[PDB]
Amino acid sequence: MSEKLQKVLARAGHGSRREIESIIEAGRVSVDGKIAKLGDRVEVTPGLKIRIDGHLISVRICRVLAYYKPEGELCTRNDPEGRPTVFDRLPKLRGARWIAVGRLDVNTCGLLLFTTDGELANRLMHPSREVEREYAVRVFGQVDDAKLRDLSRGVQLEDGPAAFKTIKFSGGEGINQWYNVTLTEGRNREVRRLWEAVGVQVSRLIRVRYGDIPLPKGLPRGGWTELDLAQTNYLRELVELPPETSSKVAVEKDRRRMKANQIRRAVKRHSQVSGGRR
RNA sequence: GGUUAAGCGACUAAGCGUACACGGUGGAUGCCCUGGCAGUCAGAGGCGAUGAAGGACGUGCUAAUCUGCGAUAAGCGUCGGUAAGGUGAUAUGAACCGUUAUAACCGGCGAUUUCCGAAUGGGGAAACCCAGUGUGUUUCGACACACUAUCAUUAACUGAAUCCAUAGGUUAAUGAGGCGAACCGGGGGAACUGAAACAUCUAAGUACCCCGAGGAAACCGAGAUUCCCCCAGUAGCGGCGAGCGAACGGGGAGCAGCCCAGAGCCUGAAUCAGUGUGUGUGUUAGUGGAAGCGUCUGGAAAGGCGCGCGAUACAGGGUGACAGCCCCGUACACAAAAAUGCACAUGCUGUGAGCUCGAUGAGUAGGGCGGGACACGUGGUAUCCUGUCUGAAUAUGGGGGGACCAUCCUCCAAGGCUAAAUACUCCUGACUGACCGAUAGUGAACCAGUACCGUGAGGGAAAGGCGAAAAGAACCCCGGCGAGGGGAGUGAAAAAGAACCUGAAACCGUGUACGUACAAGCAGUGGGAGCACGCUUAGGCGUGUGACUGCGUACCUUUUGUAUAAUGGGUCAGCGACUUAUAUUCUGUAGCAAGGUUAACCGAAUAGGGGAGCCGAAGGGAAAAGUUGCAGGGUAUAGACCCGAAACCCGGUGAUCUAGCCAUGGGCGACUUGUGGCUGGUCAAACCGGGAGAUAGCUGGUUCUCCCCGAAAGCUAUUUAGGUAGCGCCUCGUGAAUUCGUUAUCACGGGAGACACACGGCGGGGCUAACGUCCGUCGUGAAGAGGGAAACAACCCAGACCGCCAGCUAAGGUCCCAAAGUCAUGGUUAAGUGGGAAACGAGCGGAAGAUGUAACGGGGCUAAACCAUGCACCGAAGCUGCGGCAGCGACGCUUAUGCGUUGUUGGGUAGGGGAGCGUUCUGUAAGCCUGCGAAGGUGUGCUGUGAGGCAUGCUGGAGGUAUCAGAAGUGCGAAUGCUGACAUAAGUAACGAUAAAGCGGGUGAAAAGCCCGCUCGCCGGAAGACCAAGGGUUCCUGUCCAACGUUAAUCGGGGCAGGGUGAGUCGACCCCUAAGGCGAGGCGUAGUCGAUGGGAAACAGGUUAAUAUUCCUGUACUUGGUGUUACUGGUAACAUCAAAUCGUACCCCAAACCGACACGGUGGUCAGGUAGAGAAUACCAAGGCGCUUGAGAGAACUCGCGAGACUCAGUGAAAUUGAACUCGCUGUGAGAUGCAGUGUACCCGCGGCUGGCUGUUCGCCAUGAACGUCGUGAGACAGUUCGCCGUGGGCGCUGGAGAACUGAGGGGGGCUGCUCCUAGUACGAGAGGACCGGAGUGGACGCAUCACUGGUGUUCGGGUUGUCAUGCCAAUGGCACUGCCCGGUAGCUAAAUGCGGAAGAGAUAAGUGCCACGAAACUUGCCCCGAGAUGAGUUCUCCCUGACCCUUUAAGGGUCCUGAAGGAACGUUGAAGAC
Repeated sequence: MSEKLQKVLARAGHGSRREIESIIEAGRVSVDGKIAKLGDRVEVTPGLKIRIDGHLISVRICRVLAYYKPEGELCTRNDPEGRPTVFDRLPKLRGARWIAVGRLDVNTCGLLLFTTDGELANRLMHPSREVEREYAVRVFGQVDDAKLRDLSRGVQLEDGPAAFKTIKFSGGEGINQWYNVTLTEGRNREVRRLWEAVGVQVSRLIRVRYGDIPLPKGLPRGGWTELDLAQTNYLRELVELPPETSSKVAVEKDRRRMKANQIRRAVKRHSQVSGGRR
């Protein structure tokens, strides 16, 4: 089948779409010898020979991990001011990369998923799937049980009547409380904009459970967890795509707990690494 | 001798790993095969309206299949050869026939030779249904036989528009509308590979397909034709790119050259053919046919020894082991009732010669008007075909002689024919081979054009190793009247017993010996100790096992690196990606010496004979004295080192199913059903076969072994780009001069690959401002062993051929780990300096920073460090010594290597050069070996520097091999390779589209679940039954339990046997009619056909073990013929006779059928009784029957004491993973489970591994700049936050068991607040105001809490609508969630009462004095835990008298006898309470 030229050089370990167009316009990488034109499409077949600016790159398994993004980081790559991001701890791949799913702010933590294919990263964001996820809200201010039922109905926000679904109580008698709000529409930052109407200011938003992936009880900040085969096959057939039978994860169920402990050690290590990069 | 203490020290494995012997699942290899591919010497190329090829049933004395056969049904008549046997085979028995000439089998000549398929009477579904017309007939009611869909030709007869002719119809005869290969011809017609680019071109008048025919097709000469052998990869043609592509002569004759235009004198002539008979010679079925007697070994003789016959015949195979002569086949000698072919007697019909007299081919050529095909668009344009309208000549016109004009001869237009060889191999017989032997060869060696799958078509698996002869287990024992196994018997052999000759690797077990429960994470070899079965007249000699130590960052592919969180393979066995054919060029080998070579054809078939070509023989000279094959080594081209491409084109399936529109027939209003027509940008040009075993140069992959040697990094010229000329140094061969003591240098020939650089010292280059960028060889971090810096291939050191318990260096170093001065002489001796860097100030503090120490690889080090000088040891595979300096290359002594020495020595991909084996087939080789035991497989030993070969033993019992050569499907570790046989994951997960289990009895060796019986409630106008499809014996009965079924399954929906379902009034066939079709002429009429309505009848009951409305019995109605009566052939009454075929059960609303879990779709018919307006609701009635399987316990969540989930008998999985004896942290190199160093482990499990936190946006505590969608730079979509720490069984701590203590190390016992008195205070002239110590009152539950004060509370006070119990009611109790619950005692749970963490004492940092003080983290000591703490203690009561032999006489073991204290035990036990 025929595909776009800017898409083949996207997941191969180069750039995205606008960055690839800035390279083919100067006369660097070319297909079949002649200089290709922007906006065309060719048939990708395992047999072509191209050189990325005079460098032979062999371009021909999907891996999805769960990184949790603490405070003081960015979900992008380049930054005009030079703030640290999240693409500084991902391992290197041979002819592959990682594609983030979603977008968060600085004061909004969450468990992001980094996939390899660009098609699956655009299905979970579309409202056609509607996946329910769990969040942990740590309120701090004047809040009672009378305002918990008013925000569950139609409340005017600024663009659309944003509301919640189910609000429970799981302890919280000291200085803060636990208002586990369940959401399923997605959007981008739809919890802080609803609690600022009262004394609540939303100090930190931490994501707990996403869809049906079991959260490992004992995972500190600064570190990614690669999902096994039994976990990546759930979100694959959830949309349209058939499940893949080829992977890399075997058993290592005790080797995996070794992972847990040594990795808590190495998250301490990566905090040290961020300090050093400072 | 007895007791006590200390050190060393036999004995605990339910497992895992290793070796020998003994089995099984699995059936490889060797060997064996009436079956093939491919050629030659004779032949054959058929069958085709008296019924084909390919294909269901029926047929034997018999239950069935294939071949064959057709109620005259593997048999019969006539005519021939052998008569001591047969009724085909798989595959035996039972039943018959033949014996002084009626058996069977083979060949020839006749009769006979279904429905259906080209099928002709009309439809049609290849085996469903009806025959139309005309005779005879012991059967006016029954059968058989014969003739007729067409077109064309000949003859006879008849006949319209339209007087003649012509169309149509009838009869007879001849001819044939059939199917499956190769090759040839005619009419049409493709894609892909390399094309510098492009509709130029090659591939390619091709593959495939249609019709028809044939047996094969179509300036020196000379006028049947074609093919093969030559001229010839030629003379020509093309952007003269790759390609395509002729003739004469000659070398070879396996050719044979006819008839008509013919009058006349003369015919059954000469040369020949067709149709009969007779003789002679052949082909196609048969018979006779010579030649080994015996003995030893062995159960058995085809081979051995001695003596012979035979040999025109030993071509091959079978006959108990390897066969001339024991059989079946070959020389020689004979037969003709039928048919056919090649020379010859006679006969009938025959297109017909010689001599004489004549002739040598008119609608043609050329020209004019209007088109197309010949490469050429109507060109400068030749040649080929010429409709309609026209039109010449016969040396006064035309062509040819290797084509200007001219001359002479031949030729100058419509005729009719021409064999064999050569092409082609689907069928028969004989013969042949350096082809193969069940993953080979063909899809297929047997029941392979198979089981199975799909709507049809296309395409498409596995499976014999039966034995010489079936001698294929009588009887007895166990068990279930089985399966399986053990004895006996038979046989040479029984681990070959219906998986059946020999039985490997891998996987899975038993017995013996060794190691492991304190061991170091893909650890193997070596060194060393202990122990066992055979060293052995002391000899730790060898193998397996082998605690502990030392050395070493596994292996392959892919790479600038592979020790990597970057990627690939589960293993074993079998199989697997030829360097061939056809040109040219180059090299090596060998025969006449100035004839080196022939191909095809021919030949006593490789020699002889034959020179028309290719390669050469006139050099010197710019120009005007050797070659052909085979083999080996390269390039290009039919596929050519290419596993599955994708896309496009061509040849057979494209309105069938779903969803619509116009015209609708019936049954009861946008209903439903059946048929037909119209509409192809997903059934809208899917798949398979042919092209095509095509094609993407890279990606995966150039495969077994072996000796020597061996090109590159960021580059140069510099265009036009993933490329053309070209690279010093280096290789093989040749040439080779002191050129730069075996050619290191120059030239020539052959083979024809890569390309991001980075750091440090010295020397150079933007503001040496940036520790960057830009340059050179060996050389630490990435195509060079090992050693050293803790480890390795971008500065250190070294050219590593092989053996050993040898000695001596350099770099790095010398305290221990771990072999290397605890050295000597001068300095240094309190900043953890020795364990980084800049600038500023005067060898110190030295951004002097958390590499388990408040920054060396480890423990340390206050000099045990560093610099300089002098003196030792240790230091690889270098130098040296010994042995062949194994192997290769020279000189000096030597003509086919016995050298006395020295030097280069295993870095490497691609490529190139010299010396290589094993296995299989043939000549060598009918020889030799060959039952005192072959080959292969399976062990050990010996030999060899190469892959190996030779011998012997066990198993096995039938044909095998070496030397001198040559020809290939040729040595296997991976391509997710393909086939077959097998693990871990795991004896675990799972028990599902949801009515409910349990109790009793009977059968059986075994009954949780199957069968049978009783009561209430889940199913129940449908989870029911009866019709129409699909299926065509799944429904009844009996026996059996291997396979089939999600467990069991004595049941059954499984197999076998028995048992097929009564039809003129059960359903309607045939025929007629409507819509919709077909319809000879013409381009829909006349007809032929086509129904769920109209079309004679029966509504009901009884009788089955299984299926009925039918037979028996009772009653009713109608349509023909015949006989009688009545009325005038028809009608009525009575009686008698006849009336075909097909379908038929179970299933039919989800079980028996179609998607594996009714993870749904599913036409149509019947709405009973009571109540109600109706089809809701009410009596959930009757009938069919009541999830496909159990027992305890009964969280959170969910549904309403129950129903699920989790843990358990039995049965019973997949994905992933190269393989396991699954150890942290720091550090190194782009996030280390596996290397090195330190701390810590008996095996199998479960629970821990950013709310414990923050008084309110900020701080603390570490268990239009992006990331993705697609889009022909066209922009939108939506979318952007902008093993360790702990807890349980079975064990151990020195034979063993039940307690109480001492308590190493860590989280835990050291965490918080207010008031009053001391105290308007110490110090101070005032104000503000102490510190320490003591008491009391608050948070958090530190263990709690029952006298009193609360709450909760399924066995007791105490009620209540209805119902139930005590006989009924009341008075008392219990059930529908604990029906709503109203109160309380004891045990448990708590917001209140008592006690209780800030101590007493000792030791620190910071801070404060001149030893004295010293905090919430540390320590005897105030809660609590703890001896798996391997370093492992003491006391204390106890527990603790059975013996005889063998032997190497000792920490020993076995048999007979015995079973203690304590612990362990689960039918005699639930106020103990989720588990």
